[PDB]
Amino acid sequence: GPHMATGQDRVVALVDMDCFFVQVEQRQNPHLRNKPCAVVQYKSWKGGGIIAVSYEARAFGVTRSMWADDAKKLCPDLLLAQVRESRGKANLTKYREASVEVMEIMSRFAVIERASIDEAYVDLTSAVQERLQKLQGQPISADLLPSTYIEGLPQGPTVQKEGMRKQGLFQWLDSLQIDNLTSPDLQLTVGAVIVEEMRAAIERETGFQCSAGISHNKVLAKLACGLNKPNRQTLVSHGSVPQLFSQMPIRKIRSLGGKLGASVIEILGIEYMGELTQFTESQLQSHFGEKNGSWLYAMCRGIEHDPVKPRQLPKTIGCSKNFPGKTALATREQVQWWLLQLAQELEERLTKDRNDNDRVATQLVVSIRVQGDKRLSSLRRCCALTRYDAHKMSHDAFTVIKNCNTSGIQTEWSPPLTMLFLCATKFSAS
DNA sequence: ATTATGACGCT
DNA sequence: AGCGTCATA
Ligand SMILES: [Ca+2]
Ligand SMILES: [Mn+2]
Ligand SMILES: [Mn+2]
Repeated sequence: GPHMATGQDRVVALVDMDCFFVQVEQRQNPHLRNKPCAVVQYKSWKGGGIIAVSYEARAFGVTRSMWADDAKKLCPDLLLAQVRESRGKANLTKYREASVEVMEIMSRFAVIERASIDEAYVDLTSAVQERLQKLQGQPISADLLPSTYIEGLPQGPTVQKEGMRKQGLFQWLDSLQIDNLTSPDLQLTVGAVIVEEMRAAIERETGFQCSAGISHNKVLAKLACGLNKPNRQTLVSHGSVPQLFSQMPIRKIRSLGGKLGASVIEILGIEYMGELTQFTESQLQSHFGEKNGSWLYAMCRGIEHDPVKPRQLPKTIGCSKNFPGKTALATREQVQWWLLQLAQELEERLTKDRNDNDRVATQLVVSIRVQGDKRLSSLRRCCALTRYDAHKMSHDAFTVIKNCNTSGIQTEWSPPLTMLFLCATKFSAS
């Protein structure tokens, strides 16, 4: 009862850009705006691989991982933008730089955790406390929440989407106890006000639209964000969790989309997150381990303590290329030439990183895949990274992998290489 | 023949 | 350390 922790201590948001690489290309090229369009890498093989899709194109059934030739079968008027190619490979610099634009704006409001190229978590607990003091017990107007959905509302005793949104928001605001500076629901609401401001700032200063989730932890914030996309934000309260989770497939929760999630389903014979509540903590720990079990026991009740880490910059800088089917590398000079290409992009990114962010990478990680291996990586070896020089890094990379060549002939490489990967790690301040 | 990443857990 | 899992454009 009174000692039951409810995991309502924090206000956490997740902000995720809408169709991000597509918006970067649509900003650049006005002809692509408000059209079915997608972003593709490479072109020779089946028109290239789709990696981002506008909402207009999704309506035709176009998805990520689809070959553009196949996407065109669903959407004959689909417009395409190509990922840049440099040194023989896809180069994602434009999208990394656009990401920095957004992350720098978000950082003005609070400490952020960069979680991908297009999303960051925000711990708004302190910002909310500050804003609550400014508000002075004054009610929150619906006008301050013009793109916010309250999950689970409206309920109880109009037919268009925006109408429904306002109905739910009204019920929510009508219920709010604004006299209590410590009410979690009030704190979430003020959190949502700030995120409206954050999202307006991102759109004003970059042109990019985004969605967001506001809740008491990262998992719920992420889940909330996806509930009303694009260009909207969703508040998931603690109270909304039982109904929300009662029909929520387990795989939809972050970290449960893979083998662990499948094992939760199979071992326990359940389908929905809410069904987890009927197991003891020890029962869950017995099946899924101490850490996972405790996490599941709290998470199915809407509770999670994973902090928003203060980290705005990626921890590693990597360059990778696949060589599928017949393009697999079978000669030493092939292997060496491509290691050099990767190393040259890596040097360029590392040198920029050092100037921008006052740090230096100290370890070089080299990974390859061999033809036949089911695994994405076959072998991973590290060596020292002492100088930002591509010729040295590629020579060093070759040295640490050259023993994988089973071929009796030095000139030939066997089995052929279907992937190369260079990653700079272990940064130190500089 | 999705590809190019990037964080974190296990032993 | 090297490998595996899970994640996003
Ligand atoms: Ca996104
Ligand atoms: Mn994302
Ligand atoms: Mn996505």
